[PDB]
Amino acid sequence: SWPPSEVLTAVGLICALAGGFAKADIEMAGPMAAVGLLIVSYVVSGKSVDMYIERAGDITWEKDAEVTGNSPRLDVALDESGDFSLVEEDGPPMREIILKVVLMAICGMNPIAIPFAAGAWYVYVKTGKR
Repeated sequence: SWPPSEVLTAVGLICALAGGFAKADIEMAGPMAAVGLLIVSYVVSGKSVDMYIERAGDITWEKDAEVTGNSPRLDVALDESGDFSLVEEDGPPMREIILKVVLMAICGMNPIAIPFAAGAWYVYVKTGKR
């Protein structure tokens, strides 16, 4: 149950992780920069496939196809019916979810790596995956 759409979610998260290393973990990094990396890793990890699988295990959302006992899916899409497949229609606003991903991070720790990851995160969410 892992359509090619996985690549879009992979690249997004990977790009964020790459940004996480910006002026960090380079043997010249400060403690703060190291934290910057860890912050990015944390936020990215929360959106990993593994975490999505765990989410599916505890799925409660009636609108989410996974609730029917289907294998975890990434391929968010809008159907002809108007139904948003694998989207929490009854969940928090997408805007708040997108912001949350970024807001969880602290730019003060690494004014480079963090906002770089934020860029990648803004791209990631374009998949519609929450």
